[PDB]
Amino acid sequence: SPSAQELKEQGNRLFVGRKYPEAAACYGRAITRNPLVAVYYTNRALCYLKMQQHEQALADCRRALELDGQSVKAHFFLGQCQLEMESYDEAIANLQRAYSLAKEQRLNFGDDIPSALRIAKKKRWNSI
Ligand SMILES: CNC(=O)C[C@H](NC(=O)[C@@H]1CCC[C@H]1NC(=O)c1n[nH]c2c1CCCC2)c1ccccc1OC
Repeated sequence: SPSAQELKEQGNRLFVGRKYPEAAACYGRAITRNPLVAVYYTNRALCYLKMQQHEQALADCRRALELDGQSVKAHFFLGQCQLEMESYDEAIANLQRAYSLAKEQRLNFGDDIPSALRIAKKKRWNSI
C-alpha cells in the first residue's frame, strides 16, 4: 500500500506527463489516506481545470480554503477557474488575493500572478 505522500508525488509526476485523470485519481487516493492536507485538493483542482471540469475545480479550491485560508495556490487556481467561467470580477479579486498572500508569505513566483491578473483584467475589459 502506497503512502499518502507517495501518492501525491505519483500524482505530481503524472501531472508533469499531462496524464490529468490519472493524476487526479492519485490525489484522490492521497485524500483517502489523509483528508486534512489542503495541497491534495489544490493539486486535484488543477487537474480538474486541465480537464475543463470547472465546477469540480471550484469545489476542490473550496475544500482547500476551508483547511488553509492562507493558501496562495487555492486562491490562484480559484481565480483562474473563475476567469475561464467568465466570472471576471470574482477571478480578479482571487488573483489579487493570491498576489497579496504571496507577498506576505515572501514567496517568489516572478511575474506569474501579475501576468494572470493582466490577462483577467483585459478579458473583463474586452467584454465591457
Ligand atoms: C502554477 N502551477 C502549479 O502550481 C503547478 C505545480 N507547480 C509547482 O508546485 C511548482 C514547483 C515549485 C514551485 C511551484 N510553483 C508554484 O506553486 C507556482 N508558480 N506560479 C504560481 C504558483 C502558485 C500560485 C501562484 C502562481 C506542479 C508541478 C509539478 C507537478 C504538479 C504540480 O501541481 C499539481
